[PDB]
Amino acid sequence: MEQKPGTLMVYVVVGYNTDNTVDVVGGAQYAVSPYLFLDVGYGWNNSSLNFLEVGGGVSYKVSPDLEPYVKAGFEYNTDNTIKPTAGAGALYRVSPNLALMVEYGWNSLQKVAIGIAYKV
Repeated sequence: MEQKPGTLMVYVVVGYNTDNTVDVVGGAQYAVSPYLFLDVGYGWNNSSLNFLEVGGGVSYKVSPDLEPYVKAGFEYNTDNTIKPTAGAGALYRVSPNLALMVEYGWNSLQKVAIGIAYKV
């Protein structure tokens, strides 16, 4: 199955990086086509480092319960640094309004992030 183009979802996730830092990221994923989506988000890392994240990827629905996705983008850090990031995750629908979000991502720095995705 496909995405519904125009679907807007606000998400909030907590990510645990391999360097023993922790991110909290709030943002949105907007499906622009049946399989592509844009991703924007503002994140905070517990090493005192805010970043603006912009990117996107591919996503489809295996079932009404599972929606895998792969994504890549860039994190515009508050150290005036720009770093590339990619992710691989899925959304597990738990209500018509809500979904559980899990994502494995890499930046030689890897992270696991869990959170929720609210469909607006």
